[PDB]
Amino acid sequence: TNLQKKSFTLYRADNRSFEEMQSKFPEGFKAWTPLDTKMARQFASIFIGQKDTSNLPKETVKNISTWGAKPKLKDLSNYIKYTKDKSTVWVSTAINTEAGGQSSGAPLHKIDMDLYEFAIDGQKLNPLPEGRTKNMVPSLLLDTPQIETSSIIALNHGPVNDAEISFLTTIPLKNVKPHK
Repeated sequence: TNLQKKSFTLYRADNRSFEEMQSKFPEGFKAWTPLDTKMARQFASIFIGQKDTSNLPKETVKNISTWGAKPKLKDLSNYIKYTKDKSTVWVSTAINTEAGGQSSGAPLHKIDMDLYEFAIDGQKLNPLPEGRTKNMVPSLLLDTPQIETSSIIALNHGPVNDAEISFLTTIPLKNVKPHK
């Protein structure tokens, strides 16, 4: 296996002005119900056998607890796949401008990061040098090799090139780059 940062170029389909992102959202992209760096690691920690989902939205923990005591990427992948509502907490992006879901020409934003591709096996965090996902095994994207040490956490699930990267963290305003 290889612990290596993969260069992810994600596209957030959501109407926002770039200067507005500079002014109104100087920290980063905010979801309807946004979560802090801490809450991100509190979220993803569940997959490796942690239940420190404190302060996280009741709607989110509702789903988290109903996955059982052994949640995997697939469980959250399902949650995110079937849920695009307000109480989502995540910022859904795509590794292409296709799966972004542009609401009538909704401006795409180029998120540019270098994230580790991980998978959960027996509640262990293992890197995925082989691919981006394996059918029922989505990838956990971390900026730092360990969940509780990472400031950027995202749940990536898709096909090979149509991967949907759902950030479980406020996307840093340093990683947002202009798009057409």
